[PDB]
Amino acid sequence: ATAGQEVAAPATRIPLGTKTLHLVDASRQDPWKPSAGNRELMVTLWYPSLPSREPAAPYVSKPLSRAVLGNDVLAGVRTHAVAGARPAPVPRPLVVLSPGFGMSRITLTALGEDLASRGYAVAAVDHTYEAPVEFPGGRIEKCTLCDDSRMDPGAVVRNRAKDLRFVLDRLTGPGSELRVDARRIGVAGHSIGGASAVEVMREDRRVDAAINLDGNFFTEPPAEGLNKPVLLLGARRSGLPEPQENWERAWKQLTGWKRWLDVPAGGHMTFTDVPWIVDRFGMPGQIPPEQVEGQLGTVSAARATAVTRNYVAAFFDRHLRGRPSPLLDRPSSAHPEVTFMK
Ligand code: NA
Repeated sequence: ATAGQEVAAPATRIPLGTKTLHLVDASRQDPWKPSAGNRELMVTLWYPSLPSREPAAPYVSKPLSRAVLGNDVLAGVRTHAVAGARPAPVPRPLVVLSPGFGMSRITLTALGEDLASRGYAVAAVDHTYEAPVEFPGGRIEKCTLCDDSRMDPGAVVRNRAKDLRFVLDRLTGPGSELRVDARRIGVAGHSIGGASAVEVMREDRRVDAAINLDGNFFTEPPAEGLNKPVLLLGARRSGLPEPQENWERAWKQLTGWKRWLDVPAGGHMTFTDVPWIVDRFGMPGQIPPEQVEGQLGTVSAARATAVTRNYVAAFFDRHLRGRPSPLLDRPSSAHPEVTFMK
C-alpha cells in the first residue's frame, strides 16, 4: 500500500532539509484552553539543504496519521526532505503557511516542499486546538474547537495573526534554528489560514505579500485599505453567491497589487494534500458522497497539487524574487481549470 510511496514530486531535485520546532509564546495565554498554559505552536520547516545520504522524513508519525485520517497508512508515505539536514549556504526568502480549520499543517506538505525545492525557506504552522497536533514526547493534542459551537472564526483569524507574528519573531530573530532572509517574507494559507495570511500582513510590516487559498474573510475590511499584494485563489466561487460577496467586500479595500482567480470545477480542499490523501489512501466514504463536489470537485489530486504549486510559486516569485509570470495576468492553456474573476 505504502511501499515506495511518496508525496508528489517537487519542482526541482535540489537537496531539501526539514526540521520540526516546538515554539511557546510565553507572552500569551492559550486563547482556547488557558488552563493548559501559554500559547504553544508546532512548526515544520522545509529548506534547501546540503546533500545528505540519509533517507527522507516520513509524511507523518503513525499516531498522528491515526488522528488525521483514522488509520496509520500516511506514516508509510515518504517526503523528499531529510530530517535535520544542514541548510544550504545563503539565507532564503521565507514563506509561512497556515492550514484550514481542523486540518493539520501536514496537509500543506506537497506545497511546502515544492516551494523549498524552488529555493525558499518554508514554515508550516499548527495552531493548537484547531487541528490534531503532535508535540514532543509523543503528546497529541486534539482539535477541541472542532467540537465547540462557541468557536468564532473572527477570533480564530485574529489569534492566528498573533501566532504567525510570533513565528516570524522566532524565525527571523537571533536564536533561529534556520537563518532566513528576513527582508523577503510571504504568507499563504488554506481556508481560515488564508484569511489569517491576509490578516497578519495587515498587522505586520515585515510581511511583503499574502495568498488566501479559498478562505472567507471573518474580520471587517481595513478602513485605511491594504496596499500590499494579495492573491485570492478560490474554488467554485463563480457559482456561489455568499463566497463571492464575501470576497467582493474584501476586494474593495485592497488598494495595491491584487488578483482574484477561481477554480470553478475544483473544491474547497483542492489547495491542500487532501485530494491526494483521499484519492490514494481514503476509506469508503472518507468524504461523504454529498460533499465530494464542494470539497474535491473534479480536479484530480495530481492537477490540484500542480495548479496550487504553480500559482503559489508564481505569486511569491513575483513579489519576493523579481520574476514575472503570465499565470498571474491572463488565462493559461497549461492550466485550463483556472479562471479570472477580476
Ligand atoms: Na475549513
